[PDB]
Amino acid sequence: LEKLRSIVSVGDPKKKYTRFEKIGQGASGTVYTAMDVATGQEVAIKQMNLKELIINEILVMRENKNPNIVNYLDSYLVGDELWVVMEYLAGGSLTDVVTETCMDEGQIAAVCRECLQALEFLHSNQVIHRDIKSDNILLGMDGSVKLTDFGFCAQITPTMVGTPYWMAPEVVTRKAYGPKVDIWSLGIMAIEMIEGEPPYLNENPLRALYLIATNGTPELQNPEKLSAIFRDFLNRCLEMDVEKRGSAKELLQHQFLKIAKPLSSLTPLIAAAKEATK
Ligand SMILES: CCN1c2ccc(F)cc2N=C(N2CCN(C)CC2)c2cc(Cl)ccc21
Repeated sequence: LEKLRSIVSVGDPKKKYTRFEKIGQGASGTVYTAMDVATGQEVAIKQMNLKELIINEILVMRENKNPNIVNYLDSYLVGDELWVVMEYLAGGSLTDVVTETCMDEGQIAAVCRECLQALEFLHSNQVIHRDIKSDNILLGMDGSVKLTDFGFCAQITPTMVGTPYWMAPEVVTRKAYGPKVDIWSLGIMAIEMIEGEPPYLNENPLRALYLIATNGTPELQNPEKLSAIFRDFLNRCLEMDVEKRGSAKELLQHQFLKIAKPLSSLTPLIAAAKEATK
């Protein structure tokens, strides 16, 4: 308990941050967006009701930073609650983009490369995300990409966790968590970028679990519309055999990512997808 108090930041976050807006809530905690009073920068704040495992989870994010994730900024202990302050991007989510606009292969390759760089970083720190999906991809107006975990699924490698439509078959059937489940989920997110939705989204989420466990590798609606290079990338993300499925490091070398357009190419999609607060 004393070590946890020594690692956390000094101060009252109720005074250091303002304009709190709840953006998510679950069994594990609550997510807010807030304004850093001193810097004028918009941040994201997780509030979790609480110990040596918490110490390790805090230390790994305080000591390790990467441009493609929302980075740890501070943490506070308020009674029995731990508050973790992190970066935030206000342009929108990849969900907004795929539901409202149509991305071309160059824009998909740009997003895939940024997400894989975030995954390579997390996996190199023995962290598995377990909840990769467009909802967890935040976008800046300039097209910058940051991965979030607003469903509280990520953890340092030590129950069924994740969002059913994006879950790997080995997670559904035997909870075999490992870095490759994030690669599968990235392949499902690439299908969102092509088709607007993950496979089976018209079904209820529990029925989706049975379809994933039985079908395995999902099929595309119109595969002939895609380049052979993009089809190969998707095959490597969605391999049934975990050993054959690409790692984030291996997929960063894929020819598909070599057609990536600059991130600035995303700005018109982000602007069109954005629904202004009335
Ligand atoms: C807020 C930062 N953060 C994170 C961002 C973004 C993301 F999607 C997952 C993250 N989770 C990280 N870990 C550790 C913390 N515990 C609670 C969850 C798993 C993490 C790891 C590392 Cl090496 C660096 C940053 C991380």
